[PDB]
Amino acid sequence: STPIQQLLEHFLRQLQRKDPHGFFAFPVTDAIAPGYSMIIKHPMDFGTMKDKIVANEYKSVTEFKADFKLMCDNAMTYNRPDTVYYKLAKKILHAGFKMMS
Ligand SMILES: CNc1cnn(C)c(=O)c1Cl
Repeated sequence: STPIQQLLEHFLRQLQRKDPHGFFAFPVTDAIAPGYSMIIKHPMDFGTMKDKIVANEYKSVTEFKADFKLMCDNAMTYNRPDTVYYKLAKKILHAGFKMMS
């Protein structure tokens, strides 16, 4: 692993700790979220992020942070503000960026 891959793995582990239920661990399926794929143009999740770190797809911390923000923004677009997914996405978006400094 390169220094960036080691850093991003550290950030990913710390971000996933903030989602103990694993709501963001895997891609959102159309079975759980009817018509999700039709509403959300660029889906993102922690699992996909791990696959991109392993494949060395992230060339900067800026790119990784963009994917994390995407994941949270998607949940805040699809879900209504009163839901657990929306509330967690908003919470981890701010906490995650703070953590990453
Ligand atoms: C499993 N997590 C889920 C399920 N449904 N929806 C709509 C979501 O946004 C998330 Cl993060």
